[PDB]
Amino acid sequence: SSQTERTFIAVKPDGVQRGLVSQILSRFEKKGYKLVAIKLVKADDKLLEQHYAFPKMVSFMKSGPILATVWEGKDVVRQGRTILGATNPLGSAPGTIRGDFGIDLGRNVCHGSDSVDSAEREINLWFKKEELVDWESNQAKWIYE
Amino acid sequence: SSQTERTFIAVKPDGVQRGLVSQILSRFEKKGYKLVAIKLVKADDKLLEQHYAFPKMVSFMKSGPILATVWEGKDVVRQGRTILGATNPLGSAPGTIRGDFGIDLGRNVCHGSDSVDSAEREINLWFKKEELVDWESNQAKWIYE
Amino acid sequence: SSQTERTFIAVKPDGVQRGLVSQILSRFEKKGYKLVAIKLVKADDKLLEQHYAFPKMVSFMKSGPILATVWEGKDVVRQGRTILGATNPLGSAPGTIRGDFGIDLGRNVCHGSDSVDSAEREINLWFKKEELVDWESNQAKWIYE
Amino acid sequence: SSQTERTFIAVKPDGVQRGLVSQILSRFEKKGYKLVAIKLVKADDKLLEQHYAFPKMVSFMKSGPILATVWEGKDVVRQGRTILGATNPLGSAPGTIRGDFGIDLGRNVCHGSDSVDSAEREINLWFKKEELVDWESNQAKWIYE
Amino acid sequence: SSQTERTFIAVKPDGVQRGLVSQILSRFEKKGYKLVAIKLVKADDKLLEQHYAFPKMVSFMKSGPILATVWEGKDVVRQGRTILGATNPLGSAPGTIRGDFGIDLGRNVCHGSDSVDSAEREINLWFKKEELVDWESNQAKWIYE
Amino acid sequence: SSQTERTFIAVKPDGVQRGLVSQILSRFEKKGYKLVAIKLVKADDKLLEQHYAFPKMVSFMKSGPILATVWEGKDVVRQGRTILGATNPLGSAPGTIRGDFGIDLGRNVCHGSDSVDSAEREINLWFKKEELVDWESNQAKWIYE
Repeated sequence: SSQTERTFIAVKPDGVQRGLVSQILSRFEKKGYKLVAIKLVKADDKLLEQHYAFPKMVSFMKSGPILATVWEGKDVVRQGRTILGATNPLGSAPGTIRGDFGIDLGRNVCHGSDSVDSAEREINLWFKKEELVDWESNQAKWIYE
Repeated sequence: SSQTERTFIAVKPDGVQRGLVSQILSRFEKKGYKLVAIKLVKADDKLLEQHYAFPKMVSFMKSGPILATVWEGKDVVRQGRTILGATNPLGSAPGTIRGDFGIDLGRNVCHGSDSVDSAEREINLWFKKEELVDWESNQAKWIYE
Repeated sequence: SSQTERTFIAVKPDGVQRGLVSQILSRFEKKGYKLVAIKLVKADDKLLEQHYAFPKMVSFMKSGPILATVWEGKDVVRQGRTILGATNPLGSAPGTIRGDFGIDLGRNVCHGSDSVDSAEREINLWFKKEELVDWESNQAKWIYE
Repeated sequence: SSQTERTFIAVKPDGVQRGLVSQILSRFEKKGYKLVAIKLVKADDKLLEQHYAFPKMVSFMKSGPILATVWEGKDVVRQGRTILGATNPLGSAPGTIRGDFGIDLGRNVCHGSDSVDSAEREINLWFKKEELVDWESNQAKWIYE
Repeated sequence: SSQTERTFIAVKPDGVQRGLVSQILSRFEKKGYKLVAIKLVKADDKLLEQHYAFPKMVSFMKSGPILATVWEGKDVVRQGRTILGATNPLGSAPGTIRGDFGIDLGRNVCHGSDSVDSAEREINLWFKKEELVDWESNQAKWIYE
Repeated sequence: SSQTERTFIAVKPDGVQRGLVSQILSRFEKKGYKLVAIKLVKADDKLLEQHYAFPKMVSFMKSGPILATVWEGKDVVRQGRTILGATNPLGSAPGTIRGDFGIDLGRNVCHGSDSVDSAEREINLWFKKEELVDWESNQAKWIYE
């Protein structure tokens, strides 16, 4: 079946500085989703201005390292957006990453993709194809029909 | 007061294989609900065809053991359904068992009852009356008016 | 910026007896909110009849100690109400304090303020101005734009 | 390989009343051990006097229900004793069930077996052979050489 | 029985700034111990020089607020020291507060008393007798013989 | 001060398949240690035979992906070994990664370095110097004297 959908989930640098890394990675791991690539990176002037295809928002993203990850699994993009919660923390629900950890729209802990098309372009910017792993998750057989 | 409502909450065998047992039992324990019976059981051809009163769904349920439990407490049936979340994981909310751990409608980790009438028939199938314990939960006095 | 909003969050004595203290304080701590004062107190006939500006509800509140706290941060009042969840536990959602731990409207584990005006009057009743601490939360710079 | 060792782990009725069930079952589940049977039971005058092969200790054990479980896996008996910690809570280490949750030798939350011989006799008393499930844990292949 | 022993457990200001409050309070709550008083306080030149009955250590303790608490229960002082772990984090064991959260002897997250005599003098300095609550913990009957 | 010590902590492929990633990364994050690089990688015949400077142990390490990480902080190497616990799971203590999650010497969930010299050589094999990030951890000032 086509359960090879992959979204891009990155922990913004507030996230990272605040210590929320392992915590955020939980919600994905335990849902049954598949970590497929991951790196820590200080964002580039280029890398960035190409991403967000706000003069102050720039040097925020540069101001810390960023945990860039990629997660494979069915409906992972929408489920990702779900797990993160409303983009403005002040209206995302508890249980979600934004609603558990965030307050400011501007410091909203992480980013996820909003479309299969969004994700795919986003991943290929942030990672080369060599960098991405595929294995079968042992749990696959029990996770999916 | 009539706070003797009892629902049937079973961890389907994905649940069990996936390691989600103690985890699922938390959400009930800590809500204040009362474990009242529990067993691990490999489901029967009979036991099953009588339960679900899909040719492939059968041998799924047989394919692992099942944690059958019974939980007493006020509005426990509806609260159970609430705690488990939407039956299709892809639209149940985070904070719920299905939304935290599940992806596939077909592998949706556990089952709960949908009616007082559902539960009561369900329990009496899955357990004999001798097997069910009653004690007073120490916490009762602080849980309820 | 005016992110000095402060709500009053108290753990009712069910909360306290039931062991939910550290647990409830988590949801606030980890959201990024700032503990600003805290005490354990057995509620007064006076202190109370002035608060709730039900003959049985009185001696409930007297029947255990109460954890009174104050939390500073942006939109903290509404976010507090959000974190606690619907006041009737039987309709508050999982992920919230009431939906995770509560069943009875009458034993709903904690109280939070419903207005900036509510909170401010509530705090000044429950604490003197000397008792309240201000420090800058180290995490402030990463929590807020 | 002979990784079919099984110990008996029961949550004493303090444990149960105190809400420690799911919590205790975690430490076993997540270690990789295999739940193999489980029931809730109010202890019998007979069942008991045969177990502990103290006049006040009797009616303690009768005073609540007991969660009896059986767990399969390599070196499970000794690892069980390890996870529970020193039998006197006041000298068991944190990280263990007794050191995390217990204070009184007399209220030490749970019991585990001390020998393969202890366990086997203990299980056959507490359960019939029909009641015990075997399945292969999906995780087995990744847990063991 | 004399299970009225009380130790003083304070979260140093690293602890507080670092977000470890609720977390630290867990280990005590869930062990079965009784919160008996608590306040947030910026430490005094006087209050301090009287406590520690190092010129740089002074203005560290002043540099944040401090969570002062008092906890009642049997052998609570020694069990407190146990839960905190070795005073130098680099040799305290995991499972303890210092071994889970700490690295530097100088930033060792919290303080606990080392003697019944230590504690009692320490509490009376840090709190007045009015400020301390006694209630019976509901769980007492299940915690103690 | 020289608190720039860095150890290599990798989650072996049991770890990864078993879902222990976020979980393992916690113990490091929350201790105050600094993630400094991270990648997911399927191990190479070359990369490996050069690492372990057992014919069956080879194709085990190849049989899944591996989470390679690097963590900076004082005494991080020894504290790493501490957090992981005894290399044989059957004698590591609870609270440690090996004692919480592991049973078999051969499937012991993760690897850590045993020396500053071990680590440094290990990191330079597993990562290029470009791949490693340095930022100051916001929490540094509160973590260290």
